[PDB]
Amino acid sequence: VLSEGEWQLVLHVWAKVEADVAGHGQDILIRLFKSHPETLEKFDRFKHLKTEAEMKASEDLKKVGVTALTALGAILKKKGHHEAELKPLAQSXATKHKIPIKYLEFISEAIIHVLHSRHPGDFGADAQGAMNKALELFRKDIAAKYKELGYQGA
Ligand code: HEM
Repeated sequence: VLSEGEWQLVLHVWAKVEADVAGHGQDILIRLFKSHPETLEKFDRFKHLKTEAEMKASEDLKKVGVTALTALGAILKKKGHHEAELKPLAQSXATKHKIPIKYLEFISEAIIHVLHSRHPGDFGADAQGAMNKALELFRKDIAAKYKELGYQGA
């Protein structure tokens, strides 16, 4: 759905994410919670984590962020051919954690913010646009799968 060059921009900056997945995952979750604190209500085990320091010191939080970014990394590496990887995640999101699509918009914003804050030399305008399209496609395809399951995502 993207150009091949756009996918290389997405996977180039993703290679920089992979140099430190746990750190990126902490930054991305903490950014999400800062910008949209209503998202923290979905994480029953992280409600007692009151400061950014406490969140960064939580191996639980750190593990969740690695799982979530590993899943996204696997999907991004498919270059759009991700229906097999996306269905189980849609099933989990839709019928277990109950994540509205807007929350995936929020965490997509967090991802764009953290990656540009850490790798501006690897994440200019063209690369942000590529990743934005990639995350858009992830979100749209997952929302289709939500409907398929009988949840509309809001
Ligand atoms: C790029 C977007 C996201 C990806 C790829 C992702 C992926 C994952 C994966 C793979 C898991 C563990 C497996 C599973 O539960 O099926 C997980 C767990 C979870 N996700 Fe995410 N997720 C994303 C965004 C979000 C958002 C925005 C929220 C809520 C605001 C959320 C809430 C949760 C919760 C509560 C869990 C359970 C954590 C635990 O193990 O205790 N996720 N996510």
